[PDB]
Amino acid sequence: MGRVIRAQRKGAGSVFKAHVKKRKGAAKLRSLDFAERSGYIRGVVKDIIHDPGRGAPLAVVHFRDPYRYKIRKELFIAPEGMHTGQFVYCGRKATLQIGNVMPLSQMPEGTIICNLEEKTGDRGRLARTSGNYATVIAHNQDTKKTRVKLPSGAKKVVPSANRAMVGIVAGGGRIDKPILKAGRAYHKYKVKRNSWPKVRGVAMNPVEHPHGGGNHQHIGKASTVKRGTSAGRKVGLIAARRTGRIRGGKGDS
RNA sequence: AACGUACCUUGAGCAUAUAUGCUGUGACCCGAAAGAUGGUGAACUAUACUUGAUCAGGUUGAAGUCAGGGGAAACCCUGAUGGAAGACCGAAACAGUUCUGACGUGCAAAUCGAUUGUCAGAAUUGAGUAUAGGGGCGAAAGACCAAUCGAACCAUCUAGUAGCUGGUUCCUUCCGAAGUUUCCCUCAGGAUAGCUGGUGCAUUUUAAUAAAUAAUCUUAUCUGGUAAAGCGAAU
RNA sequence: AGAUCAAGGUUAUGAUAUAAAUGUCCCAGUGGGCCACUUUUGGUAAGCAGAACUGGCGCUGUGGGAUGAACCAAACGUAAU
RNA sequence: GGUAUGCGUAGAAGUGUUUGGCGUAAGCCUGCAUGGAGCUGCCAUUGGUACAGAUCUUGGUGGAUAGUAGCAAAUAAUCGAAUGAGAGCCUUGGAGGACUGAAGUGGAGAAGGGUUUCGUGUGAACAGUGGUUGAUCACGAGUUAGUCGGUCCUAAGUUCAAGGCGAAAGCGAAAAUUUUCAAGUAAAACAUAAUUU
RNA sequence: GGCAACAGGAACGACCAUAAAGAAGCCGUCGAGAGAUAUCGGAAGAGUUUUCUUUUCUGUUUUAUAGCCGUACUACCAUGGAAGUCUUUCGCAGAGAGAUAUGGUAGAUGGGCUAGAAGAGCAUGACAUAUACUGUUGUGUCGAUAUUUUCUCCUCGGACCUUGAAAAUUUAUGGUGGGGACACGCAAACUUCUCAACAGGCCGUACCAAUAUCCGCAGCUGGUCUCCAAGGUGAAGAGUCUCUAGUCGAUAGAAUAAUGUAGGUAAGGGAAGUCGGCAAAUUAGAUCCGUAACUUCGGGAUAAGGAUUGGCUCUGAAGAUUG
RNA sequence: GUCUAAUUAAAACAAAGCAUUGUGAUGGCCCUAGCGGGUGUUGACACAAUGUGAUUUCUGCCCAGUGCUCUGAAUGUCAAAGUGAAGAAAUUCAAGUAAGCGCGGGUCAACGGCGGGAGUAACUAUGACUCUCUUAAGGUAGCCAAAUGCCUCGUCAUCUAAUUAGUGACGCGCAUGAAUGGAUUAACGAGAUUCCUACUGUCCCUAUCUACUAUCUAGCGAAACCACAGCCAAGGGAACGGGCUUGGAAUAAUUAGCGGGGAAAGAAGACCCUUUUGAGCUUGACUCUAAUCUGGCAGUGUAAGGAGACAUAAGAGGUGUAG
RNA sequence: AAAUGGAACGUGUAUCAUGAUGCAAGCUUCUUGAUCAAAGUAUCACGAGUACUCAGGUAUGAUCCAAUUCAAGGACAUUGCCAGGUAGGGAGUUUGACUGGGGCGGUACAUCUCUCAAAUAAUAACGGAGGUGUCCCAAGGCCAGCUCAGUGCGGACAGAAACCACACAUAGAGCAAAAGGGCAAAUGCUGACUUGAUCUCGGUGUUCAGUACACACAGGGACAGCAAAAGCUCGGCCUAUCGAUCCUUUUGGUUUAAAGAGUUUUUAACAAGAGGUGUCAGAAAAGUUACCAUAGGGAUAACUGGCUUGUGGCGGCCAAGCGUUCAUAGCGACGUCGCUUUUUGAUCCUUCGAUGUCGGCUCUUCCUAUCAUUGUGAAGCAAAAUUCACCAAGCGUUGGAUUGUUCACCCAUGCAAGGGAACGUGAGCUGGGUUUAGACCGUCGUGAGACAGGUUAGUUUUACCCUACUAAUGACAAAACGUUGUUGCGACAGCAUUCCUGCGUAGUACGAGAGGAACCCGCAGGUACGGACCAAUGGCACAAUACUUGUUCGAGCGAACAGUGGUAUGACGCUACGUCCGUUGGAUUAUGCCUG
Repeated sequence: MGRVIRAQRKGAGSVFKAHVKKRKGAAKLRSLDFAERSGYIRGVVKDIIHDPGRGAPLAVVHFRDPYRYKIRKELFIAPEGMHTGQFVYCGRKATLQIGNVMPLSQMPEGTIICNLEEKTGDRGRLARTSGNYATVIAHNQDTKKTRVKLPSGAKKVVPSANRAMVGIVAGGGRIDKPILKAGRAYHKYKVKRNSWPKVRGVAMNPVEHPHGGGNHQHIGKASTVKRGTSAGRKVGLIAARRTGRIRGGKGDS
């Protein structure tokens, strides 16, 4: 027979969750209440708290409720320059200053942002990670449209009433310091996921991979897998338009 | 009137008892690698997680800092002070290399004794909890999953099948072979005729108180190109 | 060619018949063989293979070449000569 | 099932046998010696019917040896007194030699053991040698809590209300949808108020 | 009450509200302390004696919970206005966002005397009592010196794409209301004060805790979680050796054959031996130099290549308190 | 640093690094019998899937074959439903006709590839060259008898008293080579491959001594194994006896040793052919298979515009001799 | 699921000549506090108690108006079936056989001839030579005429050249194809004319079980075709030129069945063929396992023995010649014929319910086809040197560089280095290769994966049994006799010493000389083993004793303990590296001579 290939085991938890005991409380953007649609609000940052499992720094902040009596604590992603004791603002009437949070219809093109929301209400699921920057380069007053450039480079269209946090987001650049040994990039995957310190194909014994095994060690069967074969055959490099060296430019239009 | 018939041409079957086979299930006997449906265990071990815990003393001096000294500036220059790194030699912790040394019906279903490696981290680990049999897990050997691992482990459908091996039990009397042709995904087996044995049954002036046969020579009659020849015939 | 009368020696080569004559069970087995003489391919060849015609060995003891399944005598109820 | 007015505690079945005999042979008949309650012959039938064998199953038992193999790692035991039927021990207590060396062969804790801990008494197996003491038996006792601790809290995670699907069992399941699926709160009419997923 | 930091015997929570604690990983650290020990001296009694030794020994203790003194030690308060910069550690840390100072505040974990302390009890020995659950006498006195052969509070810094759990229970504060609340007093106070009665259920407890109680079919050199942890030499928790505790438990008295089992030396030459320099030998500690090529300029570095190293008798140096 | 736990610890693995590849959430990778889960307390400096391998230094040419996607211009294929025509009807064809494969490009840090022939230089030898053949393009920069050169004990110096080796260099290289990665590489190894330095019973060649055994004695006391079984030659045989025919021969019971013989015993051949035997495994092998892609109906709504005057209210055309 | 959307005032802007029109609009941003729990207002309760203690309500504060909780997607996802494609991810499978073992070749798997075949027939192997899966409307059917292979003489252009003529033409040709056979007014050339290459019924021939297919053959009946007739014709002149069910499918009577009865279409059936099974009596069918697990096999190999010897080591013979001459000193070509078993294949006879299979080490042994030593003889043998050849197994046949080796090839000793045996030998080792499990490389296969090609890494096991053998002791009995001495004899079996060296012999003999008798012998010595002893010397240690570290013994003796502390000397022994030793009789091969 054979096995589930090392692709296919990843959905059974017990050596494949994320080790999230020390992660720090489900960071999202603020919700749409009445006030951020109508006016604005003032909140205050009290400490900057680290997120083992990120690279990024968080942002701990609280607010006084327009409806209840208590304080209500939330967790942003860190805009750049965020000193503690900064006075944040969240509103359509809230004027642009880093790092406030304001909807797209009240800032022009040319600004950069972070923590972009696509669907107005779902509080910020776009382009927040370390060392990138949510951008908008297009306004359109016909049916309230604003095109944006994600850090992919592929520029796509979002609605305009959604919210985002103005400015670049803290953390970059943690690709340009080589981790340099097999003890730090143990701990780089101590608490992010549990991948392997990953093990190649061509010396898996060829019943428990596609590729490996043979008299030499060689991929042997060719290495461009289909559109949709039989999850999980797809170990390789899935549906590759190009392959190989790029002797040139690759940015999109 | 031609030809096929398992046909009638004055009927013979059934009812069981017996014996030998051929055939179908346990099919003479025990025997296999495996296929299945269900439950099963992480109490070594792969392995993350949780929470605990421990791992002696020693050499090498990293940035940072410290004045002395030179020079136009940039600042170069010994002296220290400082204790960082997956850094080194080493001990209980662990590992298991070469001796292919000590017992190889042990001390043992893997250990003892000399030797060797790491030893402040990819470290070492007690408990809790996940992961499941064609899958778990694997710093990848098809290792490991309870002395089992190229698929466990435990009861069944399971007396599962075998052209393949082992055994196939009392005495005398009578008779006494095969190893061949064909056919077959056969060439180690089966059917098939062959030989044999049994069962009587019909009958000879060749069977019952020859002028009729069937087998070896003769007599007669056809039948073949092998020796022996034959090149002063063919080929 | 057929039926039916007429004539017809002693039946027509030798030597026998331990008896001849047939229908079932398709009856249990067995479908691997071996050797010598001549006759004989394959090979230089062999205790090899490959055969036609017999006899034997397997089935078989036996007296004889000490010995030896086949060689040569003879094919094995119990007994004396 | 029929049968022989069948033998049988005045010895029936098998067991031995240097008593005697019949068959070609398998097998009986017979004498003696155990033995203690049931047995065979003719003729009809018949069942799981006679064994040298199956690397046969089970239970005794050989030679080698029934005394060979070997009980050789951890420095190494010793005279005298007891007592004892009897002592190289262990069983003591008297000396006094050397080990274990405080990352012990030392004192107490965990898992697992389950009566071993203790006195008293002892015969045989038990202690790969003995045995007067033993982790063996015999026979007795022996574990006390408000403070040590389980108990409460919650961790990774068991998926463990009925929204759901499956023929049902049940689900290698971040069950976040499930009138109120609120704990409620000394409370006020007129779902006690903003509150609790 | 205090200029304050905060102080005091107690003096307004019923809810709502923040804010902490409850809440730590791991590394090296100067400060103190605990006990473990070690030398010095009084004591008390034991050790040995040919010979000598004012000598080698045991033993001197005081628990929790309390009250009072109550500094190590960082951070605060008042003052004050520092450059000729200054203060401070093993470090770098510090300063007109107030440094040195002058005094104070609070944490004392720490100690030290007194409560605990019947010569408490205990212990070291005295004497006397057939002796017995007896009797009674005496002692408990001081300094010092060091250590991670260990724990502790405190202090700062260190690696780090490694940032180091939750929650039961809990304090104080904030808070609108509301309830106390007369001055000739009677008081009262879930009062967070003093103090008296009153119960606190459930079960687990003996022992081994591994060369004889576990699992290894067994009393089997085998794998088993941690805890205490001494004299000497010395780098040291090494390794050799004894005190302290405990063991002789591995079948025995005998006997000098091979071969084997392990620990060895062997005159010459020294790899020829054998698959091969593999078992095995030299080297090994520390100080003093002396260091080659190749380097990514961090090495190679203990390179190699050397010298030196007892015992005994001495001078020279490195400190603290009172100057 | 990691693994074969019980014969493989290394040249396999593991990195760090480097170029790629899908995904902007209706998502990609994926468990799923089905409902909902993992990735994800998340979001291109994150996730998923890879080939390699520090770095120092360069990534040689090729899109034919298959793998591969395509903003892909496509009559040549092409399934049901649905729509047409015949037919009394089951049925017969028609018009159709989407995705695939073919068809058109893009790509090798995707698998993998990367030739011979003659001639030719005032000696010879050569081949700077010249011609021709043919391919998707012709092994490029470097290396080498490499761990990879049949011929092999290559050809040449050196190490050596004398070296099939180890170093060097030489290239027609059976079958060297650029991330299936090429060529140099400084620091460490239970890594292999050789010559010195030290060296020693490794040996020339054995010499001896201590530790417990055997051995011998007192207790204790088994196991595999065994046709009965043991004196060899020659001959026969089933062909290298222990008995068989002739010989040689042959005097008990037994200890200490040793392994030449018992074709000694292990384990029902691990190699090997064989079963009309089965398990692993692979795609250019037979048939299917979950996932996936795709067309229709189903569930499934209300209006608009246009593309279809279809059925349909309603209008209008006629010239051959003659008349 | 908090403020959904319009409308109204609420201020400002612009235009309209104070309005309408549209808009901004209604409110917290300069600064780590913080706000909840109704005040205000209004009118009622407008009170109760009784000015007096104390009373609520609504709405405003805090705008109306309509409901869907909010966006975003919409008749598309999702989901139900069916519609085809991709789909080794995953499941079940098979992957023949024949064969001097297997592959890998091979068709010799059905099928045809010539032999192989021993004169009936029959018949063998992967024996020999081949052949076939076609081809032909004429190459068929049959009457008619007319005879070719060649070769002679010929004939403008005319040879190997054409075409006509004439003779000889026994078939030397033709006949579709291989090979045989037949074949002469045919079975050929040419010509005529036609479809018998037809329908039909059953038997018969060779394949053999006297089956089936197939192919031939003779009929009976028909319908014809040529020829005047008789006749000839049911395909190639005869030995090849080919197939069974299931169906698909025609052609068919103008045929029955559809089970209640019609009619009509469909299928269904019978009968002749064809589509098809070349592995030819008929499965639809690719790989490999160095991870592989089983039934077994000597019916079948690798290893060990065994007969055989193409191979090779191995001699004989006759002499063509060489050897200055001289064939035969030594040689011996061309050809002639013979033994061994070291290999090298052969073969498959034994062991597959296991014979531990390659080297070196240690170690006994035997063997002649003799290297050199003893005794000769030969020569182109002067001598020295060396060659030949007979007899001869007695001691001897080595120390090293690479390799894993036998050989190979070195270096050196040697006055000098020969071959061979039970594959001698793994319960004696070693494990370096080789022939498991790790792992890389080059190519070949698309790959898991092979590679008589290279790397490196890997458990090598039990004896106490019985003979065999070294050493150990020994009994009743037996016997020309006892229990027990001591002292003897040898039948008997083993048998071990060895070869060099120098000096003489002497520069002698000899030789022209050069060179040179290491001649006979005597003397001295030396190698290896062999047997022993220890005085001296080397080793090892009376672990007795002296210097000595660490710790306890209070201090002073010790060697107290560190499983032998380390060191140095060290007597008894035991030992080699040292020592002392190892020999004489009698037959008689090879041979010379003796006499005859």
